[PDB]
Amino acid sequence: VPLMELSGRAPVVRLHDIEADMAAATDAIRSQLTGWGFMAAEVPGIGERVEAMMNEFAAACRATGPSLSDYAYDVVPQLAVGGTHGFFPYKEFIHVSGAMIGDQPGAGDVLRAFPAFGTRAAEVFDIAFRLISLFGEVVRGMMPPGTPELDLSHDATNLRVIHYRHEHSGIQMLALQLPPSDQGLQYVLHDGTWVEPVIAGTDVVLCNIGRMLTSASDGRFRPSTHRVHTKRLSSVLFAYPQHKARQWKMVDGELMSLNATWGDFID
Ligand SMILES: [Fe+3]
Repeated sequence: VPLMELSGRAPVVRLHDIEADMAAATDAIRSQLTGWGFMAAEVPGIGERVEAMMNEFAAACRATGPSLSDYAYDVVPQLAVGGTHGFFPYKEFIHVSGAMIGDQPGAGDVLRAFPAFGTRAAEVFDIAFRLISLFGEVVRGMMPPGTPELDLSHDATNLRVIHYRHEHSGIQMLALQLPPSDQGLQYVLHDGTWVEPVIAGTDVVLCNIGRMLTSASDGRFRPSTHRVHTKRLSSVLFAYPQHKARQWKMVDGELMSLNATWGDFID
């Protein structure tokens, strides 16, 4: 599979000028979505933070005082409506939701138990959530006039960090793939050929179209289908709108509100 270099070629988006740099990057990002099926930006300094956060997650995965299994999803308080946050034991991974970060009470306890990792995770979540909301504004700008705002929800969005680990697409609106520890993540292009973005140990983030946005755009943007081929840590932000909010669809340039909610779409 051909390597795809992105360092030094993707638009640069600085941590303290995110809104303005994403405005400047807008045309480059539109052209990536048109030309590739997924988007990319280089965020100087993001790699340092992600690598530290992942290394602290790896260390937490082996800790046996207030261990991570103590915060497995089935013993963590969950929202009445919404996805499932907490730790998923064994290949082993954690879902750090926006709700968890605001302690919505006791859901925040895994971050109190592992505050070094938890502080990095909250920091990465906030950066990733600002970036991905602006990616969503870019995609919205490519859709017909009258397209509603994506309304990605802070509390419904989650940062997944995977320890240890086929072609697939996410069910969410958008995802932001943060630089993983190792190479192997691969994306299919519009022509059906596979490429391997060079992202391990870089400052490059990728933005994935999810199947909610495929539905909302009525097939205009296919999901950013990808797979993972190895020879290990990875993190990704999965962004969702409010579960109770009403689905919509731009069909033939015309906005349509459906009876089903975004929560129904997931089921
Ligand atoms: Fe994935």
